[PDB]
Amino acid sequence: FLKNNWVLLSTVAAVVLGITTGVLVREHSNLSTLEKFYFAFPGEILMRMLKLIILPLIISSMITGVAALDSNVSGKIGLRAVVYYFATTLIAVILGIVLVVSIKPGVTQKVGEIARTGSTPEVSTVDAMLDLIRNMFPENLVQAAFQQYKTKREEEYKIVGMYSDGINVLGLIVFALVFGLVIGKMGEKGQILVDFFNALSDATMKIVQIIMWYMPLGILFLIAGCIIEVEDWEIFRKLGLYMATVLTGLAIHSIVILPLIYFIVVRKNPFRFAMGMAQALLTALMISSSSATLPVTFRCAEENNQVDKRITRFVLPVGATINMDGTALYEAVAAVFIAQLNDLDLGIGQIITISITATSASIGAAGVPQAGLVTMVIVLSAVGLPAEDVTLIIAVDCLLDRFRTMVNVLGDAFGTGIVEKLSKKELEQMDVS
Repeated sequence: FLKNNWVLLSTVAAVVLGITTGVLVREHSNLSTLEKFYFAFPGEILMRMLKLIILPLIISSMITGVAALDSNVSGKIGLRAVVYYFATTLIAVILGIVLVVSIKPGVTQKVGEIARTGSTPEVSTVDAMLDLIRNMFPENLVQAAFQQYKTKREEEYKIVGMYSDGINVLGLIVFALVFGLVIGKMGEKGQILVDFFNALSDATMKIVQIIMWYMPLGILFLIAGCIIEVEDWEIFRKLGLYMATVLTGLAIHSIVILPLIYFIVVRKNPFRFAMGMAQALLTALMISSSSATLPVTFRCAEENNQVDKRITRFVLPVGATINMDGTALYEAVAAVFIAQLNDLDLGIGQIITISITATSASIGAAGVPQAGLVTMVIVLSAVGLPAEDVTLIIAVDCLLDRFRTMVNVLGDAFGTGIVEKLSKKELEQMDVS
């Protein structure tokens, strides 16, 4: 069974051992705030090794995927992917809103009992909405690789902007799409660029395999460190009802709705397909970064489910930044919970508008240093409540952030399969013309 299955067995063993190690250390030992940071050094090294692959992999994969297809074919695949993402995001938002209202988590609990912590960021609705369009078209290609644009209101008020560290993935993806479309129609005059980017994509994909050898140790030291820096278990019991709603919504959306759509569109068993990405699911659960888990998703989808490369290379990078299913559901549930906690009554129109604004703001903060805080604040401002009540959820915002990634990755795989099957005619016809 070994060699055939070594990476998955090592990852499972490391995940099992890390929880035990972390529980034992915290229980029977006392560590200072400085000593708790040196215990997670291998995890940080793994995190900053995985962050180094995102730029070349994304750029080369997007260019290669776009340039391979014809101009007429690419638009149809993009339209299908966009429609599927939008529809399932709407479905997830609806499911989350109804689920939190039905159970009624914050009817009994009062705001006074619950403590709060964290720093609420400064947020402007229209400014944040326009910052997305600004970041879609960066002023500099080199600066876009490690900086982002932000604007703030100051002084009867003026608008001033500045650049801050953080990879701009939206602008890079848009430019890669445009460049691939341009060089795909040049014919012979762009073949050198096509070959260069194909070789770069292959070389980048071969480097992740080296990191996969060190991955189990970093995973073991990464999950143990999360169970040593936990503040206390009092807040977990004080917020147990809140976590139940989000977890139930995520589980329902992952188990019922997505396989239902997959079985309706394509006539295949949807559970073996999900099993084929188990390593990707564990990677998403631990690292909890949809962008950093991209190479593992590529390897799992292409090698284990026989999905066409020309479909993954175009769909998966796009889905790495645009899919908002987990984010939108969590934000909607948390906003309704905060509204229930305070003296606010939710009507039908209020529910509809809060769902609409949650759906819009989930994708509005597509790329932000702390996007979960921006989206919640916008929804709370829309409903009336201030941004100072977001600090209640921050105490458990490190546990529910990990669960969303696996759902997003699994849904991206399902959408890749659905889009590949939905355009089978042009995939079997472009091979000869």
